[PDB]
Amino acid sequence: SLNVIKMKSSDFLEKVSLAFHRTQGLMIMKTVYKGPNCIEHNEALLEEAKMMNRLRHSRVVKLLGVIIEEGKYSLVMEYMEKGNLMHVLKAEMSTPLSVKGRIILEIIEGMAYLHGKGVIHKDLKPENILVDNDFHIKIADLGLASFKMWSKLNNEEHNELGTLYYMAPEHLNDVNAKPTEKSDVYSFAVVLWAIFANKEPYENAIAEQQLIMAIKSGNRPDVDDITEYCPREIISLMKLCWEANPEARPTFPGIEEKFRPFYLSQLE
Amino acid sequence: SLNVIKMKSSDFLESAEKVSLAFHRTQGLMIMKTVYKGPNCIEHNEALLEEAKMMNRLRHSRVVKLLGVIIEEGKYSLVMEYMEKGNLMHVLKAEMSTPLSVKGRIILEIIEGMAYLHGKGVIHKDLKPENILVDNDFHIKIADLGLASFKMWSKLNNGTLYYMAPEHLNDVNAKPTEKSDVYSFAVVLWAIFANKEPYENAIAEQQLIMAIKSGNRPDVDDITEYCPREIISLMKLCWEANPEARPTFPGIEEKFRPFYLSQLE
Ligand SMILES: CC(C)(C)C(=O)N1C[C@@H]2C[C@H]1c1ccccc1O2
Ligand SMILES: CC(C)(C)C(=O)N1C[C@@H]2C[C@H]1c1ccccc1O2
Repeated sequence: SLNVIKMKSSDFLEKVSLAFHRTQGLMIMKTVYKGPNCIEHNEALLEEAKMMNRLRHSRVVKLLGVIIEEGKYSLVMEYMEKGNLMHVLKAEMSTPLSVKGRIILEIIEGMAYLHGKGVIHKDLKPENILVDNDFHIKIADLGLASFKMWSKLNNEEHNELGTLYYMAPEHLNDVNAKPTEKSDVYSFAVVLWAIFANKEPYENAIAEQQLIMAIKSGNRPDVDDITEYCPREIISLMKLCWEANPEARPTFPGIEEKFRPFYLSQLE
Repeated sequence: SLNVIKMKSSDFLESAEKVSLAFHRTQGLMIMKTVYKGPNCIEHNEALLEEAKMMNRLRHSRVVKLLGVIIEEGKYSLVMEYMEKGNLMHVLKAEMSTPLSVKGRIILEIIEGMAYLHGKGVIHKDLKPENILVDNDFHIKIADLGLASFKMWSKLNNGTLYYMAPEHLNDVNAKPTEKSDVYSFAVVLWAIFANKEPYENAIAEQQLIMAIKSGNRPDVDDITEYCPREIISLMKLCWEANPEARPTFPGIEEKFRPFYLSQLE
């Protein structure tokens, strides 16, 4: 029941790709490695897929299974029709405030679950917030930031196969700094901004070193760039969550206790 | 935040009605369940505080939050959040009939809440409509008002068998499981659509007890309003005699959530 479903390539009728399972239906296959086989790390890879399978929550992307074969390594996850959050925000159909409120709440719920399971995301951004046809979201880890062996497998010498806007300032120009829960909270602040801006931040930045050094100095996404009606409470929340000092930023349970009654009274 | 807030009676401005409504000076409207009042007796306080610490761990939108605890000379109280519309049965028996879309959401919220508690190693043991509180916007939270999970407060404090699984009827020594709560959820499912307590409110006599043990269940034909086929199958599945036949709440949620979205809302 709770075990990892080991899948085979032969289960699929027919590198992130859409894939149809013979009984079970339409799925998404992220093929991590294709090349010469090495069975030495298969035990560790499978154990990481077991860890992936344990993280079950309505706002977290479920691993439906894993293909571990001679030379091919793939993760199989559920289909999300509308794609990532930024694709939805940049679309010609404008997403209403009530849905945006629910999205934010769902992101908080999902991040609160993961932190409760001892999982720091390290790489929360609109690209990792997938959206289904009914505008409900699920948090993903598409670049395998939380999963060392699959991440090493992806960047392997024989394998025949990022955005700094949401990264907390403590991690900009500092590879040694160990990510915390508050690292993801910073990212959530900029995602909050993006949701109401309907765009990526820092458009007026001319160079990368300019931007990096500006963010480290205290510079943040422009609140005056928000053309839509964003509430005062949400502007306070993002301002709180993007504080320079990580101790000043709240926890996701902290965010949820404030935001949920606001969503109920105002947004829905 | 994160630790049990030891509160004082002096933090409350008044306490209008032992469950009573109470206003905190800095934190607004709350509910005070005063468990014991009278002569003070230490040698439970260490254990009582530790149990209140266990209560404090359980944070979830569909679970009643313990906002704090009063442990004073003679007075012992649990302080929890206010749910305006009262328990689920009060809402179901009200003159305004609750629509199917809200009932679907209630069921989903009950599942979410129960799934959280099982995930935290907490068997309820006493799930029923009296322990399902309802806010002004018809969202629910699961409660443990009889203190079934908290032995010392329950002993400090000191009868519906309609939601109790047959394995517990006439076997008080039997250790509860997750499937015990799933049985209870089945009868709650029945109650939600029946709009009443099951078995014609008959006294929980040996005839009834032994009938339930033998296979007897709440009458599905007593549901006069429209209940979907899926929900009738679910309650029938969840009240199976054999606990191994009954699903898990995660099992229920995986099937029920898409059903709620397509059909019920
Ligand atoms: C399959 C894939 C790696 C893409 C994923 O997104 N997840 C697997 C589990 C659950 C979900 C997930 C999200 C975020 C962090 C870890 C994590 O781990
Ligand atoms: C305060 C009171 C005892 C009435 C309660 O309902 N709960 C405290 C925690 C959270 C919530 C709760 C619900 C169900 C089981 C345990 C439990 O424990």
